[PDB]
Amino acid sequence: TVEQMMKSGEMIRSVCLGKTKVAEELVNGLRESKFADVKELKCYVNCVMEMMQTMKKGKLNYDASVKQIDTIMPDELAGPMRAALDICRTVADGIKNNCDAAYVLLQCLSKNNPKFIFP
Amino acid sequence: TVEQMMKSGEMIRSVCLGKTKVAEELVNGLRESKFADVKELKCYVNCVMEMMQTMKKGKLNYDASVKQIDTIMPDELAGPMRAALDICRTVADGIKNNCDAAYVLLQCLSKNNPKFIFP
Repeated sequence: TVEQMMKSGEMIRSVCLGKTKVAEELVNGLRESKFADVKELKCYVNCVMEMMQTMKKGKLNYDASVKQIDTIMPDELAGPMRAALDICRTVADGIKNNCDAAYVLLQCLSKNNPKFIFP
Repeated sequence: TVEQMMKSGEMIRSVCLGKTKVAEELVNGLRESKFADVKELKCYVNCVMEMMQTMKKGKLNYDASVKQIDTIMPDELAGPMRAALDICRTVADGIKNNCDAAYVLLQCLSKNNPKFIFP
């Protein structure tokens, strides 16, 4: 729902901000298709996906991801997010570095979701 | 840490869902402060607390819980949980039913912790 999405996103942001020592201005940039090749930012994205059960050890879990998407997001955002996850399902496969794998997946989702949003 | 909180949380959720036969929809309501008086849900909470060693025989173990919060939770989540634990330390004292005691503690923690999270 809207309220749950906001609560979850707010909590995940503060946890992953703290863990990855990323600059908050760079995190804000992720909603603006600014995707600089910054290690802390890549790892911030990986932390978010791990807290959402979407990636585990640098690999997408499709079923868990969809379960989380449906559980957290209102339909209006979930639907477009699932459709983008389908297009992007294999884009990060075989990328060894977890933070790099998560970032490649994020870039694809943003490129393929007209209603993209991220904590 | 993130990946251990996630692995641990996921396993413990799975075990306690199976044991208590609670509706997962009600378990999800816990994050929205919907503390329905449902036996399976109260016992789900107790199961999770026992698996995390925070309760034994329907009594809070304070030292073990402080340890547990500090070890499993990301610091950003640990602090607020510790403070809520102090405020709620005695709230379940005297309650004979184990599941009921676990639930009373959980409600108090949720009430006194802006950053509340639970498997």
